[PDB]
Amino acid sequence: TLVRPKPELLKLLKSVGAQKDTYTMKEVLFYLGQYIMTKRLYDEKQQHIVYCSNDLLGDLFGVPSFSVKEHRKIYTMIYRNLVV
Amino acid sequence: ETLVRPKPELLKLLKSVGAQKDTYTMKEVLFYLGQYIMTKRLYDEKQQHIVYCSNDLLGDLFGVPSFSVKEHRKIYTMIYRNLVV
Ligand SMILES: Cc1c(Cl)ccc2c(/C=C3\NC(=O)N(Cc4ccc(F)c(F)c4)C3=O)c[nH]c12
Ligand SMILES: Cc1c(Cl)ccc2c(/C=C3\NC(=O)N(Cc4ccc(F)c(F)c4)C3=O)c[nH]c12
Repeated sequence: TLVRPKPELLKLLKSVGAQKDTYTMKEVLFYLGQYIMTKRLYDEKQQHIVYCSNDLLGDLFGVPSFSVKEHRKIYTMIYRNLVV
Repeated sequence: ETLVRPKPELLKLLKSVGAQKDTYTMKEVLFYLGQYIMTKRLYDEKQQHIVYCSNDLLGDLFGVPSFSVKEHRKIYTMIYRNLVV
């Protein structure tokens, strides 16, 4: 069930080492983790919350923060980057 | 920088999530622990700092069921038992 990240996103994934154009969600989210892990964008105290104003990622979601817990919306933000 | 020398145990593991050197810093090994814990999803969905290694090569090499990434000193203890240095 593969996909394609609008120019920006794709340069995001590829910052953390994708090399394709086509990804299942489950496969893409993996790469997001990379971006958030290598970039300590999670909060250290609230360890499920992510913190993005300042970051490229911030833009892509138009939030400056969010929590991975809630899927209902974590997808939204990602569609909004897929040529989907 | 200050490299450190890991046991035969550990090392296997790192090697599973990429790593190469038979020589690594602190900030280097927590890097791969980091990756392992991530890929083999071992933290808790609700409790994100808490990490269940019950069952897994990691826990059998930290000798524990679980543990908090909060306790700072405390992760250090465990880390050591896996260093021939
Ligand atoms: C939300 C979210 C996403 Cl999406 C992706 C990654 C994380 C995440 C990652 C880490 N938290 C942390 O403390 N470390 C350091 C670390 C490494 C090895 C250890 F063994 C260890 F105890 C501690 C991490 O790598 C915390 N929240 C996240
Ligand atoms: C302590 C610790 C260590 Cl050591 C290693 C990994 C983690 C970690 C990993 C994740 N937390 C999370 O919620 N996801 C799913 C996820 C991924 C990308 C997204 F963009 C996203 F919105 C949701 C994760 O992959 C959370 N704490 C950790």
